[PDB]
Amino acid sequence: VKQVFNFNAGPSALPKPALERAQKELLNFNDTQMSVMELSHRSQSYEEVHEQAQNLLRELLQIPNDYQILFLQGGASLQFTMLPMNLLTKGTIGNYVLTGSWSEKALKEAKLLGETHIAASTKANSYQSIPDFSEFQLNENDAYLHITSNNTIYGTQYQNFPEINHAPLIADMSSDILSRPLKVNQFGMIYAGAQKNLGPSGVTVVIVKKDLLNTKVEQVPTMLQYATHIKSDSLYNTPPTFSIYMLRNVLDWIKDLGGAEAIAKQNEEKAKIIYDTIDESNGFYVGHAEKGSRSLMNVTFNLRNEELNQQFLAKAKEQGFVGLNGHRSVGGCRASIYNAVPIDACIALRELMIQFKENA
Amino acid sequence: KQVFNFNAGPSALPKPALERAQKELLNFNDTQMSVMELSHRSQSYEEVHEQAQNLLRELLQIPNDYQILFLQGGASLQFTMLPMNLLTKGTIGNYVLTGSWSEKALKEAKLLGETHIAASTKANSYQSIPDFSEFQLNENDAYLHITSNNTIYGTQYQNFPEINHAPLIADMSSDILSRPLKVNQFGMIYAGAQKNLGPSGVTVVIVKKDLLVEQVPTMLQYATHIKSDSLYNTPPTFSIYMLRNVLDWIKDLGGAEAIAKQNEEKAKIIYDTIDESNGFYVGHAEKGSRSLMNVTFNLRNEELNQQFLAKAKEQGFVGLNGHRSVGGCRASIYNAVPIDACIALRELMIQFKENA
Ligand SMILES: *Cc1c(COP(=O)(O)O)cnc(C)c1O
Ligand SMILES: *Cc1c(COP(=O)(O)O)cnc(C)c1O
Ligand SMILES: [Cl-]
Ligand SMILES: [Cl-]
Ligand SMILES: [Cl-]
Ligand SMILES: [Cl-]
Ligand SMILES: [Mg+2]
Ligand SMILES: [Mg+2]
Ligand SMILES: [Mg+2]
Ligand SMILES: [Mg+2]
Repeated sequence: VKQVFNFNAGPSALPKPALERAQKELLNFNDTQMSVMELSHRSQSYEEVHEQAQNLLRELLQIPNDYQILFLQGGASLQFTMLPMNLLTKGTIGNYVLTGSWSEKALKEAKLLGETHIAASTKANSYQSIPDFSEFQLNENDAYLHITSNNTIYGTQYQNFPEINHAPLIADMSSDILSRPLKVNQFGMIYAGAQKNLGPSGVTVVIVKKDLLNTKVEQVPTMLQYATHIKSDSLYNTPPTFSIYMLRNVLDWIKDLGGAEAIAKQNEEKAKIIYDTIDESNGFYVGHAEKGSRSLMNVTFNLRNEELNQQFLAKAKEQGFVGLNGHRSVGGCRASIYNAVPIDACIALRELMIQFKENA
Repeated sequence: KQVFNFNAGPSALPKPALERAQKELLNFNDTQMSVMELSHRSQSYEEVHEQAQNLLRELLQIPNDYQILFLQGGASLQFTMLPMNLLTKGTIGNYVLTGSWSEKALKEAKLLGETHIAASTKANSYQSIPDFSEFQLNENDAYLHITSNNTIYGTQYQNFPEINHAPLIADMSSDILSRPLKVNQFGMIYAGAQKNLGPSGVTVVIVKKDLLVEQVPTMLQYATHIKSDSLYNTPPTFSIYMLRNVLDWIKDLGGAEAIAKQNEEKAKIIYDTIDESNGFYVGHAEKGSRSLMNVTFNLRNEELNQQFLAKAKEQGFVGLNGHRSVGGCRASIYNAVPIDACIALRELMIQFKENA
């Protein structure tokens, strides 16, 4: 039919082949005559999927053998409290770098559970940039240092990651995990709801340094201990099997296109199409982020006033664009361009933007 | 290519629900996107989300003063979320033990507060539901927790106790919406979807609103989810979509009373087979407590047990091995397990007995 361009911010576009694959075998997976949704997670067919999703991640991000990959329910939001529940012990401090709203939500949960600190923040200037690592206020009794790699709502992104040796570096990478190569051993733990860049909602990927967290924490509910899930290989209770399956399928697609390095090249190219459009618009479009901090995953911008904002967004929606409204907390526009968003969608958006401008 | 899905969790689903899912997997509701590709704040998703709640409300006749939540983490997370929210200082989490799942729930409460055992059939290896006249209740109970269907042991509450000193709370993971329910008997009901309602990944929580909080993590407060209509963070959108689909199928066949008729026929096929087997097959549960959802039984010795289960597998039956903790055999016959599968099982049971 008519064109649809999927710029949704979370859940978001999936690569077609992962969906076509799921559709074809939805009733009969691996010749079992059952859907993968109808299998025991103790079945060999399911365990194969579960293990493959782990191995694809390991290969794709080159995760070291002393790290384990967890598949957990609860979203990134649950990790905001699980992390301090496991590591924020008495006498220690949950140190946070604030670079957007998701960083604030993480901080708030640690505040419920222990001593927190703010290592650096760009909140004063409305989170238009990533602070300089030299500005980081570190504490000897920090339980960890927590960052948000990609600030989904504000459109900013870490270009690189700090070297931290006094405490584990922890990162919420929900909206840019596996959008580029990563040196996993810079971190003690990385977590990501899958629904932004890895597939479906309903599973959260947690890459953890095994020895930081494979030990029982006294007084923590069984389900909320990392140790529980490490020990049981994320099979302590029933996992989200279809979500993990779809994650597998998406990872297979990333591998098929050349991995993290190739997808980074694609992601830089799509982002460039949109930022050049902003930058050649003579101020008709104004990006929120400072140039050195521009996200490759979420492009945030405004028109010169709210009326033009609304007319632009209404025109987009009439032309088949989905998800461009900025997050409710900040308004404006947000083009989410995660791995699976196709480049011709980006070209289409540029065309929209240029004709709207010319005709305004 | 015959397969009979007796899996105990996750489990068989209705063919029409899976076929419907397949058909629109790439283009949901003419949006040209999968349901999996929609924003959870989209109207498109929001209608599905609400439709799933609406169908449960209709099918279980859930009163207006109850809210229906869709949470992640399984029934297992509920084991801790419940006392986290309700087991306040000076109160007691009171448990009725009718199997190992009961035990697992009680264990989480012991982390967080005072607990108590109102009654237990553990001594007799959980062959029955205790007499409600046996319950030991406390003025300061925060709740009374039961397990409606004891998935590993094959026993099930025939009816529920009239409890007025504290909210009655039930882990209904393996029998929710397998029969009509009087929801007003309970302060809270919870269940992973993956047995009677949908695929794994979503947990249904039906809660008396006014019943349910300083210092509990935001995500672990029921109030968070009640206030946000289970859209506080990103829900498991595909699982809730599939839940809707399964609920449409249950509605289409005539609702909770209709599915109960089917379920009672399914259970009747297996229990009659066991009872008519002259001791060749022996059910674990006392008759009066027999589950309609999980039928547990053993052959006269471990070797026959093993020979039967091997023969079963060769003949296309899946999931009949009993829980590792108890061995024997377990035929899970949740809502979507068809009558024809139970007939096939019967016929296999009879042939095996004849050929032994
Ligand atoms: C989407 C998002 C979250 C929220 O994830 P849920 O799975 O909805 O809890 C947290 N952090 C970041 C950076 C996100 O973009
Ligand atoms: C299946 C089951 C559970 C476990 O559910 P998860 O979703 O795996 O946590 C808990 N209680 C009962 C009665 C069950 O049958
Ligand atoms: Cl943000
Ligand atoms: Cl967001
Ligand atoms: Cl049990
Ligand atoms: Cl079980
Ligand atoms: Mg491949
Ligand atoms: Mg194209
Ligand atoms: Mg209908
Ligand atoms: Mg008879």
